[PDB]
Amino acid sequence: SPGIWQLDCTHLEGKVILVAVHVASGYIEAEVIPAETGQETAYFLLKLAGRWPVKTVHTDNGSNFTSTTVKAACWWAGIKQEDGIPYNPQSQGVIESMNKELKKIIGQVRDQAEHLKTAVQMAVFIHNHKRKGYSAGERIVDIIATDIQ
Amino acid sequence: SPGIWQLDCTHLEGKVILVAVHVASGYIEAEVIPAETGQETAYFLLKLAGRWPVKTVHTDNGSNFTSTTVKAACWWAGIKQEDGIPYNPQSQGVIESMNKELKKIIGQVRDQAEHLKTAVQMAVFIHNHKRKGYSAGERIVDIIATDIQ
Ligand SMILES: C=CC[N@H+](Cc1ccccc1C(=O)N[C@H](C)CC)Cc1ccc2c(c1C(=O)O)OC[C@H](CCC(=O)O)O2
Ligand SMILES: C=CC[N@H+](Cc1ccccc1C(=O)N[C@H](C)CC)Cc1ccc2c(c1C(=O)O)OC[C@H](CCC(=O)O)O2
Ligand SMILES: [Cl-]
Ligand SMILES: [Cl-]
Repeated sequence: SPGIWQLDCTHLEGKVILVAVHVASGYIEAEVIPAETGQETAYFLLKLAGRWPVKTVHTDNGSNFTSTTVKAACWWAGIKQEDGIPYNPQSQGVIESMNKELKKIIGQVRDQAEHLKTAVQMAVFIHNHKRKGYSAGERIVDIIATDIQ
Repeated sequence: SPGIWQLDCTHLEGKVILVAVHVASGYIEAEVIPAETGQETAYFLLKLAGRWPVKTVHTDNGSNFTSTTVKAACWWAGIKQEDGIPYNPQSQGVIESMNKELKKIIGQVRDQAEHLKTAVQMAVFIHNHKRKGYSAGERIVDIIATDIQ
């Protein structure tokens, strides 16, 4: 499970925040996009896979799962595209709690930037650095390093 | 050493490719921007620091070093903003060769995407995964994990 990520789409301020969560660590990357499209999702995954060793992505919905644009990016980047069915019911709850936390952080920083995209990157920073004790940023590096060995 | 990054700005197709290089590993992140401005550079560094434990950035030129927008982002993200003077003359050479490699890879993928930004992300992926043996992606994780311990 060092290579497993989950896609998550949440909404704020009439815009869409696309999030990828590293399941084992809770580490995240995120971007603000005007709307979720196959193209936006494909480009996001391409970026993610160039930066971390992405083996599997649990897609956030059936449209992205079906999208030939998304499938082409997953093919290119060597990603196994999977469904995101919450067979473990706790995954729904975890994602919802993450979305709430992220929105809370965005509110806390919202005044320190004009644009939502900036606030979202500040939220990513705070989330990844927060010690819960290790941070999610520390956990992901440790998990992957262990795997490489 | 685990936290040192170098900024690098290169040009292609009338656009600017802003690159951050993790000096110890040769791992990179990059983006295409219309022009290098303080705001573009500040936003890039904010993203980078939310994703990796960025301690020090060697800025790519005096304008970004001076920029109060860049300084404000470095303050926010806890980054030590430094000059990028190549006291070790091998630095210029390494960056020049990296820029050449990246442009080579971009040409090799250029037909697999309509937009330069896509080709640049493909180039990041190829660069970071290339075994030279370990890849740059493996080296950065190993270096930081060693630091965390
Ligand atoms: C209809 C899809 C368009 N492309 C089809 C394509 C066109 C020409 C050649 C190959 C391919 C192709 O399938 N390529 C390989 C196999 C997979 C990468 C690929 C693509 C995807 C997402 C993007 C892109 C681009 C682009 O063509 O550059 O451009 C930036 C855009 C930014 C996000 C946003 O604006 O939504 O995200
Ligand atoms: C003139 C600078 C602008 N801002 C000044 C600002 C305005 C209001 C409140 C605080 C601050 C402030 O200094 N904040 C803290 C201390 C530092 C983050 C900050 C900023 C920087 C880069 C960006 C931004 C934004 C933004 O205001 O959101 O928006 C997206 C843009 C995308 C790249 C591009 O388009 O160039 O990069
Ligand atoms: Cl971090
Ligand atoms: Cl990688």
